[PDB]
Amino acid sequence: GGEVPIGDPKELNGMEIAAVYLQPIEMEPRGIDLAASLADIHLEADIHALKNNPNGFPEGFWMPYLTIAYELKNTDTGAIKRGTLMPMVADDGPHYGANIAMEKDKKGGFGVGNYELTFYISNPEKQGFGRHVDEETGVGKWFEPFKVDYKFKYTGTPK
Amino acid sequence: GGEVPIGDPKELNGMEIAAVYLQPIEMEPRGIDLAASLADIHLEADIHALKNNPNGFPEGFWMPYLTIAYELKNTDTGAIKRGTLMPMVADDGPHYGANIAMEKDKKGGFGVGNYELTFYISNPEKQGFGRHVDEETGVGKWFEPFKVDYKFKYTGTPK
Ligand SMILES: [Cu+2]
Ligand SMILES: [Cu+2]
Repeated sequence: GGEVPIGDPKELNGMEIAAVYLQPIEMEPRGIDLAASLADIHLEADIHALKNNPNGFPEGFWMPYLTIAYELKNTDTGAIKRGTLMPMVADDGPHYGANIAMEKDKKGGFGVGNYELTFYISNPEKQGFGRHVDEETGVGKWFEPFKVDYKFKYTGTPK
Repeated sequence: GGEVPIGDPKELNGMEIAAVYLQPIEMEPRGIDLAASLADIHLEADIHALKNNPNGFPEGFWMPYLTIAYELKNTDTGAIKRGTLMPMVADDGPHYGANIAMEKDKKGGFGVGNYELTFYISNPEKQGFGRHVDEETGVGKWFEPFKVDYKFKYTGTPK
């Protein structure tokens, strides 16, 4: 393995939205995220433009400036935690991600088991990103905030 | 209208950096930039990854989360103005831009003539953008702040 897919990707609002996890990843700038040593997985959202995206993004481009909150629930134990993914880059391109404590989680209940993952996604305007709205070069309005849901079995840190 | 290219594009720091100007463009959300009614041009920086970008960006992808300031100098009159370009999207894709008063600027001296344009560019870390630095998927350091220079003749608002 190396990279473990979470559920099936969704296509909505002119974007493909997939979720994957890796082993914990050391990040810079130092302190921008939970330390790899204190985590068990690195959760990623992969979000790219589809064909005929309605907001001016060419097919395949990364969708930047999104706000992505997450909710991770172990449905066996009831354990719930929430956070936000941050924009970042790996050698294979930009994405949104976060290091997450699972077995290391202090309240516990985030071990091996069945999970529900929710991403809550809001458009780039929230982060100061503009749209041309003239007749010749303008683009359509952005989507309203929305959620996408996945189910997956967590088997431990990929190795 | 139509786009007027400014000088020659430059290749540095994993990126191609080009400049163009168009007619003023109304921007949304309203108030995010100078009103089209008060400008003479809309200045764009078009910045995309080169091959083998050292920070992991695929060739041709837009370079996001950059901090970009401009300085425009009329070399005939000596007038200098400065400002920031903001991230935004048009029908052809994401870019950095700003509506700019030229003939309309009440200070005067920003009329038709010979100009030098400088972009001052700082890396995404300054805006909270992260990088993987693990052995498997990690990428190298970002560039230090830099400038790029162009010379062009401003012929008036594009027609
Ligand atoms: Cu990541
Ligand atoms: Cu623009």
